[PDB]
Parts: sequence; C-alpha cells; structure tokens
Amino acid sequence: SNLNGKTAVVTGAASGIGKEIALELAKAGAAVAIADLNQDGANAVADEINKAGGKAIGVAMDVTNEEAVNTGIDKVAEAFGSVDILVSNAGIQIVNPIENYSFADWKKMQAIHVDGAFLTTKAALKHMYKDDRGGVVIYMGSVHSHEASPLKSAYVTAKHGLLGLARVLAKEGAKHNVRSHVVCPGFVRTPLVDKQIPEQAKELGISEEEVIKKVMLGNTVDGVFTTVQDVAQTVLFLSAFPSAALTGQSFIVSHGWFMQ
Amino acid sequence: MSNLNGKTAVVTGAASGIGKEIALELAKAGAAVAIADLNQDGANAVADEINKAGGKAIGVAMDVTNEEAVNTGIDKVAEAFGSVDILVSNAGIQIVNPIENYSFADWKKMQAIHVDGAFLTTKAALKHMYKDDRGGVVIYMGSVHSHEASPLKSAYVTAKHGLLGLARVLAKEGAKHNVRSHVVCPGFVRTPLVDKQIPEQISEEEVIKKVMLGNTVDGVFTTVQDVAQTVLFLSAFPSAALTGQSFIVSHGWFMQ
Amino acid sequence: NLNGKTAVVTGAASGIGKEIALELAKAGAAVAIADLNQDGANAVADEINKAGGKAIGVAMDVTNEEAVNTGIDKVAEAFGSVDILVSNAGIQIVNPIENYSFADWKKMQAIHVDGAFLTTKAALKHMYKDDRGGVVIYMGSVHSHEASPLKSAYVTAKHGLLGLARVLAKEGAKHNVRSHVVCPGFVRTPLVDKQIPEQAKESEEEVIKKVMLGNTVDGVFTTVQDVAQTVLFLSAFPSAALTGQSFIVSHGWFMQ
Amino acid sequence: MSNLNGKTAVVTGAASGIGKEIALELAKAGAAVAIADLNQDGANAVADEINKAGGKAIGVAMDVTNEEAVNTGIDKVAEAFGSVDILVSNAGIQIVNPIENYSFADWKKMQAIHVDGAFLTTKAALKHMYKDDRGGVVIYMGSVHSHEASPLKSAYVTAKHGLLGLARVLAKEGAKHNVRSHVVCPGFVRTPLVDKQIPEQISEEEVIKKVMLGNTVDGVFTTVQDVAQTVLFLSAFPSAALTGQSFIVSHGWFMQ
Repeated sequence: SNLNGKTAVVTGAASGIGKEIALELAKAGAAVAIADLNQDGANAVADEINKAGGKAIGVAMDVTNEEAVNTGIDKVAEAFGSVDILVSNAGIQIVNPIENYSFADWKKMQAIHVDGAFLTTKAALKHMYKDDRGGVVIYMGSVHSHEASPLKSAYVTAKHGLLGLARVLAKEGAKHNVRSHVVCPGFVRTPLVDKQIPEQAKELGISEEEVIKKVMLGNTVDGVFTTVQDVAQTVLFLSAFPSAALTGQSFIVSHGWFMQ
Repeated sequence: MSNLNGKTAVVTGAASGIGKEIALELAKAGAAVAIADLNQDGANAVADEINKAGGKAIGVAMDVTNEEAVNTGIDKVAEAFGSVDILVSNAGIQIVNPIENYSFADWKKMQAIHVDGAFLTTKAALKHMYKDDRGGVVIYMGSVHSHEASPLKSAYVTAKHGLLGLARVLAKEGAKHNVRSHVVCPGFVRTPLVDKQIPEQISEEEVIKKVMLGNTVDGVFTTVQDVAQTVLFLSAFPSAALTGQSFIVSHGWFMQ
Repeated sequence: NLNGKTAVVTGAASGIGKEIALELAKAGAAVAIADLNQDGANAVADEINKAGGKAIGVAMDVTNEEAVNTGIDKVAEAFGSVDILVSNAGIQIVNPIENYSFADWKKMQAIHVDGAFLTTKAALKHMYKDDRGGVVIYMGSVHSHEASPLKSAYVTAKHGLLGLARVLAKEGAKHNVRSHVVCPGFVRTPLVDKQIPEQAKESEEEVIKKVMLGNTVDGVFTTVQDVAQTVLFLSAFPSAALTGQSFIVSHGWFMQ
Repeated sequence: MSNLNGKTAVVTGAASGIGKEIALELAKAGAAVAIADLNQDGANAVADEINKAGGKAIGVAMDVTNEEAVNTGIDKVAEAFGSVDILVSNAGIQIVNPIENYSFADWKKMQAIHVDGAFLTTKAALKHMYKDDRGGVVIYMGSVHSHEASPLKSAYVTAKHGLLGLARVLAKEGAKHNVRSHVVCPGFVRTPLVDKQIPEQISEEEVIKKVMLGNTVDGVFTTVQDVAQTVLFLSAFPSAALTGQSFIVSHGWFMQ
C-alpha cells in the first residue's frame, strides 16, 4: 500500500480514530489535510506528520456548514493540487433513551455524522469528477451501522444512514472513477471508557472485568478492544486498492462483533 | 390475529398512497384510526371514507418535522380514542438529483420528513405507550432502498437506511415496556406518478418488466394491498417475536 | 384461508413441524404429516382429523431420493395436489470443529439440506404442472444468519437453506412458485426444560435470561405458535410479494 | 502486513484460476506455500513456478472430499514446512441445472467438494493451529453467490451460503486458540470459459456490460489479482479484528 503523490482529507482528525488514519495515510506517502473544528488541534497532528518527514496541513472546518466545507475542501485542493481521498469521520456520541432524547441533540447528531458526510462528499466530488480523475471516499461508520444498542438511537440512526449514502455514491461515482467504502470499527478503548467501566460496575453490581468482558466486549469473539491501528490499516488498504472492486462495501473491524 | 377491535392506530402521511391504504385496512380490521397528514383536508377525507364505511376515524393536521405539532397531534389521538396502540410512521417524498447537484436544502428536508418525523412521532407515541407499560406497536415504512441503493436518490436511500437503525434501537429499548418495532420495506409500487412515467419512458411492457421491475423475480408491481396486509399482520401479532425485524415486500427485489 | 389447498410438512411428528401441521389444517388445508416415524406422523394426522380437519401420516426418510419421490407422489395422488411444502428438521449434534465427526457432519447436512433439496425437487414436479404454482417454506433458524460455537454442522446447513430458497424464488417465479425461509429463535422444548435447572448448577431466571436468551430483547422464548402463525401468513399471502425472503421469529435475536 | 516471511500456507484447488493466483501471491509475499489439488501434476506445476521465481513451494495431491487424503495432505505441509499458518479453502466446480432437473448425484458432489472440503481441511488445519494455541488464518473462497442467488445454480449458491456459516462458527471457536476465519467473495471473474461465452451469446460489448456485469456499478470484470490482494491483506493482518467477516470483491455486485 503506497500513496505517494496522493492527496487526502480526513475530517474529525484532531484526535482518536481520525488522527490515526491521518497519520497512517501520511506515513504511506499521502499529502494529508487534517480537518477539524479546532485549527490548533488539526495543526498539532499536521505538525507531528511534518516532523516525521511526511506532508500535512491543518484545516479548520465546521463540517455541518456548507460554506465552511466548500471553502475548506477547495483550499486543500489549491494547496495540494487535488483531493484523491476523503475520509469522513465523526465520533460524537450523546446517549439517552428515545422518550427522553432531546430533538436538539438528535439534530446535532445527524448534522455532524451525516450532513458532514454529505457536504464533504459533495465538495470532494467537485474535484474528483473533474475529467473523471477519480477518487476514494470513505465514511467512518461503526458496528452500529449494522446493529443497534439501547440509548444510542441518534448515533445508530446516523451510522445506518451512512451506509445508504455510501452505497448510492458507489453507483453514481463509478462512471467518474470514484469509489466509496464504509469502515465500521468496534469498541475502541478510550479515556472515557476507562471511566465508564468502574461506574457501570458499581451501578450493575458486577466486577469491572465482567463489565469489560461481558457488557462491553461480550459480542466480540475474543474480549479484545478494537485499536485505532486496526482501523487505520483497513482504511489504508482501501485507500490504496488498485481497482474499484471493493466499492460500495462496508468493512467491520470489530473482533467478531456482528459478522457479515 | 389479525383483529384489532378496541385498538387505536395513528398513520402519518396517510392522506394518500401507501399510508392511506394502511389506514383503511387497519380500520377495516376494527382499529380506531387517526389519519395524520400535512394537509388537513386530505386527512379528513380518508377519515370520512372510513366513517362512512362503518369504521372509526379522525383526521389530524400534522407537520411531522415540527416537534410541537407532532406532540399535539399525537396527544389528540390519545384524547379522542383513549390510547395510542399502533404508530405507523409513513412518508413518501422523493427528490432526485445526483449527489454533486443535490441541494443541501433538499437534503435537510428529506431527512427531516423521513427520519426526524419518525423520531418525533415515535417519541410522542412512547409517552402514551410507556404509561403503565401498556405497550404498543411502532411500524416504520421503509423501502427496498432501506437495504439497497439506486443512483440519484442519495437523500431517500440515506433516510430509509437510517430508519432501520432507529427501529432496531426502539426494538431494544421498548421491550421492557411491551413496545415492539418493525420496518416494512415495499418494493416498486405503481403510483399515479409511475403511471405517467411508463408511456413517456422499447414499448411500455418492456419499460415495466426490464427497466422498472428488472430486479424482481416476476415483473409484478408491489401493491398497496401487499403492504397493508403485512402491516396488519405485524399490528396484530400475539407476541413480540417479530420486533426489530424488517419485512421486504418487493417480489424478490433484494432477498434477505 | 387454505380451503382446497394441500400441504406437506416434513419432520412433523413433533415440535415446530407438528404445530405447523395443526395450524395449516385448522386453516382448511389438507395436510400430509411426513416423518421417519409413521406412528408419530399418524398421531398428528389423527389429532387433526378428530378436530374436523383432513390429514394423513406418511413415513419418509427425507435423505432418500426414492422414499421422498414416492412419498410426495403418494400425497399428490391422495389429495390431488401439493400446494404447500414445509421442509422441517431439527436434529442437532454439537461438538467443536476439531472433534466434529465427519459422519455426524454428513448426517446433519443430509437431513437438513438434502432433505430440503429432495422434497423441493419432488414437489416442483407437481407445482410446475399447468403452472398451478405453490409455496415452499424452509424452516431455518437464527442460526441461518448468525453462528454459535459447537454448532458448525447446524449453522452451515441452516445458512445453506437460505441459498437454496433464494434460487428457488428466482426459478419458481415463472411457474407461480414462491419460496420463503422461517427462522425461529430459541424454542422451549421438554429438552430445554431439563437443561435449565442443570445448567443453573453446571439462578434459573439467569440461565433463561442471560445464557439462553441473552441476545433477545425481552428474554422470552419463541413459541411454536409464533412460528406456526408466521408460516400460515406466508402460506396464505395473496401474491408473490414476499418470495425469497426470510422471516426471523426470535424476539430480537439478530435483527435484519 | 502484508509480509509473510516465515509463514506457511496451504491453498486447495490451486492448480489454476483464483486458487493458483492466491498461491502465487502468498509465495511472493514470502510464505512457504503448499499447492493442494486433485491433480498432482497441476499442483506440482504451480509449485515449480513459485520455486523458479524465488519462492518456496511444494505440490500436494488431495481429494478434498476424502477425510484420509485431507489429513495426510495437511500433515505433509506441517512435515515439510514445520507448521500450517494459513489455510485457503478454494473450489470452483460449477454444475448448472434448474432444480427440477438437478441430479442428486451432482448435488452431493457439489456440496462435498465446496463445503465438506472446507470442513475437512479446516479440521485438519486446526490440529496444527491449535497446538499450543500457535494460531493461524483460515480463509474460505466464497462468491457473491454466498449472499445472492442466480437461477440454475441451486447447488453452488447453497454451498457458498453454507461456507459463511462454517466461517462464522470457526471465528467464534478459534479465537481462544488465536485462529481467525474469513470468507472472500469474488464477483464475476473473466475465465477462459467466460471468454468463450461472450462471443457465443447483440454486440460482444453488450454481452459483457449488460448480460454478465449488469449488476456491477462499472461493467468491469473482477480480476484474480483483486481476489489475491484481498486474501493477502487478510493473511497478514496484525490482529483478529477482521475475524468472521466476509469480503465482497465484486465491483458493486451486492453491497453490504
């Protein structure tokens, strides 16, 4: 997998999965624009890449805003000459049962996860469709693109929706040499998780080990957290694939949680 | 069973098409049926039809994109009929364009009507269904495009896919309250619009069998009756055995 | 309603198959109960006839081509037609793959899958005639869609049934033959009634809710009635709209 | 990733086609490769091809329907190379007929080669992979027909569907022993058989784009390289993150 001469935009990439994707794509030779609401956050990642010998810039962008997305993607295209790869990535999670789920929270969840994917896609296609130069568009989904959990109606709905948009893009983008994919990570261990574990142990009245192995990773086959590296490697594989053979497909990266 | 005597149902987007047939069929099976639609006259007409035919119905004006309007409208159903046992969340708006020309305004309108309308009406219905764990059935009207894409329909396909996710979460949250969830996914229905599209688009019979219904096994349009009978079956099912499932009513277009 | 219709249900001396037979008979179908055990078959047929239905028992080794063909032809000769075939088996043999006997493997595939293939083949001889048509239903499992450890033979066979059904939906269409797969979740058998208290040691409520039904939304066993009503619904559906589809009847264990 | 230096692989059905190309790619990546096939001469030829290009390979005669032959053959891999790290179970035999004319003999041969062969080689490989929980990767070669049906292919579609079930069970059992499982599902590959059918079946261009690849998004044949690159990526993956999953390599024919 080599991306020398390629240009990539990764959104929500100041941290976590999106940051590791950015790092991995740059390592592979891609020139990478790290887009995030926080320009300083984006810059820190870009600075890490440049220090390691790669090529990156940080781009401030509210992905729910058409104007900010269009301008920012065009800025990338101007700096780098193209946009070969778009990775649309958001991780914001707001939980609540449906009967208590705020409509404001609901709308913000759809806007960030899905409108952000729609807008950045639309903006990237303006450049990818030019003379059918082509491109790869990857949405970061979840096992929750495929399977539900209680208290996560907004997130599960959004992640399900991302599959539909990607599948339409695969049929529309083919004649312009644009491929689409969805990558669906399982449970990643975070500082938040580290705090949620003892909480749920006390509330449920079981051990923290049972919270990890049975509550959180009970649907995995091995009781192992998914790593950002797992995810980034799969994105790299897709980004560098030599044909459109995998277009429209989703890839579940979850240690056996939901098997398709 | 499928008998719904003493049951109460609300069907959104029900002034015409699939929604109206579902409303007629539920009423025929004994249910008190509230016809919710953006257009009050359209809703009343269906309710009049049901009443004149010996059923029991009301019309309700409802903008399903508007929280207040949904809450008030659903509350009127409970006020009139005593409860809300069945919610059928139905919308058919279709705006087509390739993604690069898809207007953000059209995008947001599509998601608001199809998905936010499902979320708002569900939230409102659960207030009544969850009381004393009385229970209920919530049915979302999806599409084969809940499962498969077609070009030029990014907004619709994205919304219909999202409906599955909402339904599957509801299935998990609602069980403790005796609320079931389902999605009914019709294939290609021969609507008055399609009727116009057939001569305009090889002869018409080729347009139908090859162009429009080429992914079916038999070249037969899905009927509003096929859909309504499936909705009726789910509405009257004696246990939560089918909760969380989607039901593809498409003559073999997408088999799972 | 299934008046003047004829059904064959295999593996039907007990359990799910037997309830399916009873229910189809109740609906007005003439039912042939096929089973390796002719006495067991007869018992179900006797119970139907006593209730005012019409039924016969037929001995049949569904893994044997000659026995299946002869048996189906005999049903068709006696009743005048074969309108509905329900292919049903429940044999379960568990072992980890590395210790899974090849003999056990072949017997599992023969009963579950070869049985479906052979009975289907023999029934199509009659359904294709004059394009009379028919409905073919395979009894799968949630294990048609999702795996469990120690059940490689069963899961493989039940996954395979989906493939066969989906081919039959495409081929059968021109002859008015529909196919479906019904996929039950965990059913409470006398065997399960015995396993619950022992696994409780090897809470009862915990064994039921967490160990056996932890993947359901409500911790409720699927009933044979749940299953039978779904088969009835498909058998009597007024078009081919549901052909090729599977129906998960599991209380939310695997949602599609 | 994707380097396999010091790894050992066995590929069945590998004298030609997808199997051969997979074998070539694994060896290029540094794996020691055993070419297993019914024809010893065919297996040797691929082995000689690998060895001359700088790789390391042996030929193994194996009838995958035969438990003794499989056990012996897999043992020969371990004996020559010290281990068995990767198993790729591959078979492409296709026999077409409509179900009512599908020979039971052909049916049983299809299932024995595609599915029993996967079961037998898997079971033989686990004896080595489970030793001290050394671990390994088992990849079954499926098809889009693991997921979707075509007419006249009941036996193939059934087999390929069933392979999913076996892999998913293996994913669950194998994890504690560090064994991963996957299924790679190729779409329409342009074989010499295909090469002959295109001019036979109005324009050649029309036959390719509409008749054969009408369900792709781009009208492009899947290549043996597309398939082999995917197998390689799975074979070298640094964790069990992708275990139990299937990978559809089909240019948009069936999207999930």
